[PDB]
Amino acid sequence: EKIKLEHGAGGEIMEELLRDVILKTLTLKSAGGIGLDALDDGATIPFGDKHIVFTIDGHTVKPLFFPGGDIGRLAVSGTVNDLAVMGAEPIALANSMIIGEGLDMEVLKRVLKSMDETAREVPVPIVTGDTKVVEDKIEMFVITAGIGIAEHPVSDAGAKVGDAVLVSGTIGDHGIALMSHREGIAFETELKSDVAPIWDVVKAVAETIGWENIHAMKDPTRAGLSNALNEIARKSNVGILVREADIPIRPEVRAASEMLGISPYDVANEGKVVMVVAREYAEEALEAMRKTEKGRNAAIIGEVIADYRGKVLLETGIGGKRFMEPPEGDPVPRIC
Amino acid sequence: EKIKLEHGAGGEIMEELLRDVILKTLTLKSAGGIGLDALDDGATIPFGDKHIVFTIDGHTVKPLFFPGGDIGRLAVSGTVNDLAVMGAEPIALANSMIIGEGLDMEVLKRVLKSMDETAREVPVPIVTGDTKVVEDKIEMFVITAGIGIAEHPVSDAGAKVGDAVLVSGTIGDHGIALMSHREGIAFETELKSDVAPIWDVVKAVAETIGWENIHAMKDPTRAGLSNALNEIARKSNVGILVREADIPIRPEVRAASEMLGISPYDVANEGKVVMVVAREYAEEALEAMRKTEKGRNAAIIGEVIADYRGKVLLETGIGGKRFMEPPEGDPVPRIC
Ligand SMILES: Nc1ncnc2c1ncn2[C@@H]1O[C@H](COP(=O)(O)OP(=O)(O)NP(=O)(O)O)[C@@H](O)[C@H]1O
Ligand SMILES: Nc1ncnc2c1ncn2[C@@H]1O[C@H](COP(=O)(O)OP(=O)(O)NP(=O)(O)O)[C@@H](O)[C@H]1O
Ligand SMILES: [Mg+2]
Ligand SMILES: [Mg+2]
Ligand SMILES: [Mg+2]
Ligand SMILES: [Mg+2]
Ligand SMILES: [Mg+2]
Ligand SMILES: [Mg+2]
Repeated sequence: EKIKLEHGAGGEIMEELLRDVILKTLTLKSAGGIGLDALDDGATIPFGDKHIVFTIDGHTVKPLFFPGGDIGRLAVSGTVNDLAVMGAEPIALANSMIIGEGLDMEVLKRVLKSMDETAREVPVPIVTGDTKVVEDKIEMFVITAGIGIAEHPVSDAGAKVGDAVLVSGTIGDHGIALMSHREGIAFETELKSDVAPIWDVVKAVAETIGWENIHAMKDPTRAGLSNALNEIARKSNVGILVREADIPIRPEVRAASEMLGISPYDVANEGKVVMVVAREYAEEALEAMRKTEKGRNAAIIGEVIADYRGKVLLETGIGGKRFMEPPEGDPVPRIC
Repeated sequence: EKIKLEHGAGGEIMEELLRDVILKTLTLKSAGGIGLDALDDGATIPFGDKHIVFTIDGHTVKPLFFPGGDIGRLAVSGTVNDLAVMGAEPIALANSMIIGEGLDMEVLKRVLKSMDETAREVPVPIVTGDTKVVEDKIEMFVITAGIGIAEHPVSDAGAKVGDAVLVSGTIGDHGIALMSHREGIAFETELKSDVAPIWDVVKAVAETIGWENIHAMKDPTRAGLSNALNEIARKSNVGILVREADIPIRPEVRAASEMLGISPYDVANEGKVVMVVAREYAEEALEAMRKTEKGRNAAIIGEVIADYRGKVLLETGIGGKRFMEPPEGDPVPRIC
């Protein structure tokens, strides 16, 4: 048996590898809070009356620079976002770089400058790092770890029947923008990735409704909105009913996705949060998101239900329903 | 200008890149304690009356499995050791893996099993991670970040005139074992890497003499003992006088290094600590090391002096002295 590209594609195939190989081989998996067996966006560790949150992502996106972002902005954003969706204020990042021999020095400078600019948006410092250079023809991989502090960690397993399901903005932008760039699809301008840190969006909701009323979050990265909704449903042992017409999709993204033959629900987003909130606080949460720039296109897209546990239903027309199927993998190679 | 293999070799060339490109491009570099500008083994962050310590290393060693270790044992050991030489008890690791398409599943399982076994030695849990798969022909890179807690962080810049300089064991084992394996050099058995976590050694000294009497530490990884001693001297603005005959070198390592034409002082070690301690506590520190298994071959090798600031002197014969020159880079490719 061999490792396949699908094992790195964020869908069912990767999930099976994590359950059957990673979780079964590693034995020391928790430091006292949310640990590896939870397979959540990060881990938590009790510290005083708060919690340290710890997360890591490798970044292998191609090309290194793309419309709306680059591997540097992605490395900072993705790790800040995994902290944010655990309910953690980012306090420090670590920057590992693995660089291909022969890369132009200006490319490294540009990636670093983008990392710094993006970090400054949060704000969060890059306090430690590492540099390796290999003869392999890889250009560059960037691996960021993050530490945050949460007063009240938010899991991906806390959804409750009756809760509202929100997304912080348009769906499909990153993956569709990336594929469009590769394929020479563009409109008046090129479609831009949404890659950005969204701690500001999460914090805005928390300050409005309180952490206790945010029941679940995930950032819909590899394998998309569909993967994120299916995982929350599965982990929370609930069904999720989504009204398809309420999912925000940029018109240019819809058009390009049609031309590409790719579902915008199944591709990574890089500047979004899926949030599940107490029913009575749904409108306040939505308003809090929409008051921010990065959450300006936020929408309530569905609700948590007691049946179809572990499944996601898509409602269309005047009431019809079908399943939103979780992808076997993100269909966009090297999306991340 | 292009990135060269030397930029990843841990010596003067890498150091110049860190000073002239990394530190000059990043602006947010500290979270309140030791930060990026210190270029120390990790960063520190005040938390309550203690300090969170944060570090990261990428691992790109070839081959993945070698005598005495593998990329998994290396990934856990190297990051635990960077925490330990900051004075931090390891509390959590993060495991990023970037895997080449086509790698045999059994290789991944073996690396994970080695990571777990090594983590169990500390003990420290692997609480979070990431998996990416690329089509590039890389086999595997493993990137570990670590969080530790220090009551009293130890810098690489705290050496004081009069202090004793210790090493926790034999010098040159990892780099020389690796090159010997590549070149088919072996004795009755193959030379083994020393790769191992050495938090136990550091902790043993601290429990004996107190953190305040441990003035500086570094693990002598890429570019070796010479690099580590030169960096401590430079950062502390002191000279270091070393008696060459007192540096422990395994007989097989000396022989192999002669055959290879490589200095054992200039190659990475992966199970060692260089420690600078208060003069009056030198013998207690040494005894504490030698009582442990991993520190069984520890030795006092020199002393900190007021002249030759930023330099390292090697004493031979009956008193003669020359400089221990810092390498431009570790001479062993893909050592780490
Ligand atoms: N190689 C690995 N070793 C240990 N834990 C892992 C590894 N790969 C993934 N995990 C864990 O598996 C879970 C799912 O990881 P992952 O899908 O990377 O999360 P994510 O970062 O939120 N999504 P993405 O940004 O697409 O990578 C998390 O709890 C990770 O900590
Ligand atoms: N790409 C990078 N970005 C930010 N900081 C970096 C980067 N590379 C190295 N650093 C910092 O530069 C200093 C020297 O790093 P490094 O030489 O990797 O330390 P080390 O881990 O103790 N030795 P080694 O195990 O051989 O890598 C540390 O303070 C790192 O945090
Ligand atoms: Mg996530
Ligand atoms: Mg992520
Ligand atoms: Mg390093
Ligand atoms: Mg170190
Ligand atoms: Mg290191
Ligand atoms: Mg990940």
